[PDB]
Amino acid sequence: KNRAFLKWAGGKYPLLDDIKRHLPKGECLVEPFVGAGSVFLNTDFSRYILADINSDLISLYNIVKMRTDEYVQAARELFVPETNCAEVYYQFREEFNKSQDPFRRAVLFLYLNRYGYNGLCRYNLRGEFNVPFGRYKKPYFPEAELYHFAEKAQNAFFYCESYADSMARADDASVVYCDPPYAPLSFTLEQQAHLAEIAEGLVERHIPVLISNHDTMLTREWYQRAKLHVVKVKVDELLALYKP
Amino acid sequence: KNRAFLKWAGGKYPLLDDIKRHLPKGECLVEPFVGAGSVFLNTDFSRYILADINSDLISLYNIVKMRTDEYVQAARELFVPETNCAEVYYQFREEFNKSQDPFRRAVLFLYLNRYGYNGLCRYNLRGEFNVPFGRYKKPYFPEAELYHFAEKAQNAFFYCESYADSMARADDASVVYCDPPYAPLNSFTLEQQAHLAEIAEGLVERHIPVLISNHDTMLTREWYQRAKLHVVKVVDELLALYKP
Amino acid sequence: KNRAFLKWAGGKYPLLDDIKRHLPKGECLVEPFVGAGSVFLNTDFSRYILADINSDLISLYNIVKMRTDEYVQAARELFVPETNCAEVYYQFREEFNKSQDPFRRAVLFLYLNRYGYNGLCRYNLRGEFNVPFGRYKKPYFPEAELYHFAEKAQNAFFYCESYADSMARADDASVVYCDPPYAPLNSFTLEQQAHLAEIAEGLVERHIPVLISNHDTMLTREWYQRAKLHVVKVDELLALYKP
Ligand SMILES: Nc1ncnc2c1ncn2[C@@H]1O[C@H](CN(CCc2c[nH]c3ccccc23)CC[C@H](N)C(=O)O)[C@@H](O)[C@H]1O
Ligand SMILES: Nc1ncnc2c1ncn2[C@@H]1O[C@H](CN(CCc2c[nH]c3ccccc23)CC[C@H](N)C(=O)O)[C@@H](O)[C@H]1O
Ligand SMILES: Nc1ncnc2c1ncn2[C@@H]1O[C@H](CN(CCc2c[nH]c3ccccc23)CC[C@H](N)C(=O)O)[C@@H](O)[C@H]1O
Repeated sequence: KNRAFLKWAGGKYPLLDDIKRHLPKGECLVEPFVGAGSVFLNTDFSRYILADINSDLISLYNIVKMRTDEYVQAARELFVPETNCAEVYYQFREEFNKSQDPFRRAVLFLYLNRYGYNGLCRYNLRGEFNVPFGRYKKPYFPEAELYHFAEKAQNAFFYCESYADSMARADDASVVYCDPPYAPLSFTLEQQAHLAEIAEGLVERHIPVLISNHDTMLTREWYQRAKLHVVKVKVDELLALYKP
Repeated sequence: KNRAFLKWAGGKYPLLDDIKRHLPKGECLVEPFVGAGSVFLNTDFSRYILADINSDLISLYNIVKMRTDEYVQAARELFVPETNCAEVYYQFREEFNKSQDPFRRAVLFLYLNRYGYNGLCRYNLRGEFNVPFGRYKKPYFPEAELYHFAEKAQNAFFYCESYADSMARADDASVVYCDPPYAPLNSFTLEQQAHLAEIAEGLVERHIPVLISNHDTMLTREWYQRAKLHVVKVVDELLALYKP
Repeated sequence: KNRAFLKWAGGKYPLLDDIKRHLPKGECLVEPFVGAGSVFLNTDFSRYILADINSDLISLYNIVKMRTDEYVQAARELFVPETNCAEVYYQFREEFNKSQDPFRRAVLFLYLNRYGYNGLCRYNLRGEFNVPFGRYKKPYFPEAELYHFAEKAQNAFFYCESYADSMARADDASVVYCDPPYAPLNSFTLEQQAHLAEIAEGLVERHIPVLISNHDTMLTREWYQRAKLHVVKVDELLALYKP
């Protein structure tokens, strides 16, 4: 059970067990929607292509991979409890939105993930990071998980681009896994259907794919050519396998 | 208690009785929203005017009335093991959507209702039927219900018109039951919901008795303010009686 | 707990204790959203300034303060049992909408609050009172609560005004308590929500304390970010601006 250094108070590491059963095997894993990394951190492919639209995330991750120690040392400073209050939370948020420094930004970013309302990552229309304070007991600085990430990252490349572009990188030796933002009970319905159409194209070329989403009509409509598996846990959750 | 041969799931049979209790006696029963026909099939009127805006439904019903065996024989062929899978379902759905033959359509329509998600009936903006494959196994061919429907049908006419047309056909020996699409907590608007109440008013003014069912709601209470109201538990169902 | 003569979407007074726990003290309490009065009616301030945009609410309250006995006599008539059917509710609703006499309108307003569905107060687009018949067994004529409200109104002013004007009457002796329409999970817009917190900030700077209640959500912690925050059992939030 390997933890992500970033919180997703989605709390979405239970699926992992069913994800791993259903996920085929291969040399490379492409993740067009990497987010916090849990699939990557709990699998053993020999390489990884890891992609996301969020350039803060990708920048952060290149920095953890290539500037490990300087980063880890710099970031821990920010976990002393002088910083566990609103006034300095709001102080850091502003610095972040003002900053032009990739490194300092990555550093503060981890703070806002951890002291932030629900570990949410959101932006306003103006592009400013938008989430408020979370008033959590005492946040844990994820030192161990940082080093794990960085070690495992030596077999990964990270890109900042949209699912369609990362999905074109896949090859006969690849396997794609997709965790798009969830279906209804910003990421449009036409994009959700475009993702399935791209997955259909990749089986025709012998490249396996597996997608996660909620269980709904919409979801079953888009994934109609996949083997479906329903997963229990708070409505159910679907996993759509496209196998050759 | 006789079952409909069309499954519905929502409004699935469960408050008949409460309707029977309040539904006045008469020579003829007018239903402007037959839908699946449950009331019609659990009621002993001398005759029936049964209507609905869904042209595929009314055509299926006419066919079942006039070609009973040719129909049961043909529809049975689709309720074998071979067909209980996504692959064939999307095949049948596309055939339906392309077909111009009423008989074949009406055969496929019943398959579609029993194998599709929740037995919904739904169309996209091009008028294509667009419910996806349903989850359950264990297909049931409704032979008995189909024959009972045909028998009962010799005392009915089926029209494909909208509520105001079919309600105008009611007379002094007639009784109207309305099961409009539900009120909220393409489709059937608020103006029509209030419209249906007026016609109902017109009708009792003429000594024709009308019964309407719906949700118990602020909005529902406002529209049916001139009926005697009855609340029934299972949210809450309202029944509104306009007695002369 | 002293009860309100009006039903407030069948008000439960669930926050009363905590509002009182956190509400600072002063000579005067300013309520920019009085609604039904529960905070007014459960506190011991030397003066109150009480305001709402709803003009039927404010006209009623002034009548109950000024012409008490005449009010209760005229209103009690509408609670006899001959009055508790749909035919009469709709006749009275119609009469209310067509009336131009404020006193008659206030008498009909209480009948509607007590005989109408879930005791809502709502208007359609023509500005007519919109709520249907609630069909209750036996509504309770709130005579005691009426008299209680009038005694207490003797130390109160009522204003028909939006939150920004009521809030600018506060002074260094005042305490301001805000119960705006709830944040999401016609309308009072989100611009207004942020606007209110920003007026709050202006006041705590001039040394006047302010306390705001709303649902606890992402948007409301953003809006009240310079307040001290108390959570309460969705969840409920009180925001306190302390000097
Ligand atoms: N068009 C896109 N192409 C590729 N990635 C995209 C696209 N649009 C949105 N995304 C990304 O997809 C990722 C979504 N992930 C968001 C996870 C997340 C929550 N808090 C976080 C903090 C940091 C990083 C990730 C998360 C997956 C969401 C989850 N699967 C869900 O089902 O709701 C985000 O990082 C988005 O940036
Ligand atoms: N203007 C209209 N005039 C007549 N009928 C109308 C009109 N508008 C809609 N309808 C029909 O009204 C019937 C609706 N009824 C539903 C029937 C139905 C749902 N799924 C089905 C599957 C097969 C057959 C019938 C149904 C009302 C159901 C319930 N009260 C609800 O709101 O869920 C449908 O058959 C529609 O076709
Ligand atoms: N812009 C405004 N300025 C001042 N007051 C306003 C403004 N906008 C709305 N209001 C008033 O704010 C009050 C709202 N309150 C509810 C109204 C109410 C309850 N019982 C009643 C009986 C009669 C009339 C109104 C109420 C409290 C808000 C609560 N948290 C909720 O969302 O349910 C009403 O009196 C409104 O008229």
